[PDB]
Amino acid sequence: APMKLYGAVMSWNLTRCATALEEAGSDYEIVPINFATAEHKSPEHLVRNPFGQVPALQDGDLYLFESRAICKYAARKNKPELLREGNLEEAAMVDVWIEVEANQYTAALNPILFQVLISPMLGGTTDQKVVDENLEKLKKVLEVYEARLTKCKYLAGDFLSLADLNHVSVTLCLFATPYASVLDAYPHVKAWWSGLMERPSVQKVAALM
Amino acid sequence: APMKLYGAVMSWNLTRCATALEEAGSDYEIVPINFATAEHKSPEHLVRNPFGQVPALQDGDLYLFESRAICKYAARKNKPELLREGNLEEAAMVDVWIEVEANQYTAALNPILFQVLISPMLGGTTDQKVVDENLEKLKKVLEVYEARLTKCKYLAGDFLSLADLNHVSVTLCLFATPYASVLDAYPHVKAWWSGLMERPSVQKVAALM
Repeated sequence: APMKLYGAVMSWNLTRCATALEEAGSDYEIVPINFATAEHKSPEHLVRNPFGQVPALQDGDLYLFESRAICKYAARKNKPELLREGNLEEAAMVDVWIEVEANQYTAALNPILFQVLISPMLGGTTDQKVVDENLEKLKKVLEVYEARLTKCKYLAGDFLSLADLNHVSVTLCLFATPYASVLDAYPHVKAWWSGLMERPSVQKVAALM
Repeated sequence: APMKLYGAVMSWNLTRCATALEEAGSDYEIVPINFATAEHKSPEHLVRNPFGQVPALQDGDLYLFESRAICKYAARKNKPELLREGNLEEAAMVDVWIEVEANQYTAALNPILFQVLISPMLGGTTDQKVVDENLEKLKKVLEVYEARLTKCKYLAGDFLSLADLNHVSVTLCLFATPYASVLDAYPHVKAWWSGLMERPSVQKVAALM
């Protein structure tokens, strides 16, 4: 009955899946994968993800991988309204913004979250060089989000969709560091992020970390 | 009035859309964008793509950007069979592989295409180091594609889907480098490519280049 989500809760890619599963109201549980013992590279795991990585989802005998693919499925199966399937124009927007998150927002955030967050916990120091330039890249993205959110309640339009939830796992991480002050320069992105932060699904996900 | 695909035929992100538009029998028209004139950063283009990039698609009054989203749109609008909409398990399978193209296949192929094809065109030289390194990363993906293609007729199952088509533009470019031979060690992957190559849709985009 419950779908098994494979991966350690410390990965923001698995929590991207947890966000959608929590919102669609899916029956699921997490199964941690230890990287220390190369568990992700075991034969049992390779039948779930041939590329040997997490996340991986199992629904009965159905195996899925790639966080964003796992996300569309949980909505597609439990809360399709998050995909606006049925309305062509609306569904097109959700896709447009699901791609922007991956190719724009997160792409600028990734270098940052590592320097400011992962690197130090592994015993390293933060490279300001990298942080500074990526903050510029992200800055230009937030200006667009700012205009977008001035005209629309949410990213895909006046409704919540997968485009929105897909941004929480990385943003929650950003919000745990002193760089959360970059959102203050964009009132609408800020308001938007607060609205999302109220949702129980988001609070649970934040709790998983 | 035909759809408008904005951008130069030269970019494979642009032609990725053409492949989808072609196969869906979409009535479209290519509208070049000259970067030399910062035309992509013109206020006119900024209405089509807030990020000032190509491709951008116009359908009457609808405006879409980000290639893989434009692709889903044309398929959903003119050929929903490519998405396998009505089958939860099949649609999920399509999504998984649409991500694999972007996150594994083209992730390894892009660096090589820039070095071998773009760099020299601009007036530079190919850095073999990055060609060999990414060539290694690619083989690891190919051996998994090989395994998949033995079990299934196509990537998402025994049916052609957008997942397959989305690999057209970049692979087409690979077949324009001395590296097109890598596929020879991967029989099912090679057969799969040859099967696709015989479609008029891929023959039309190849012509566009």
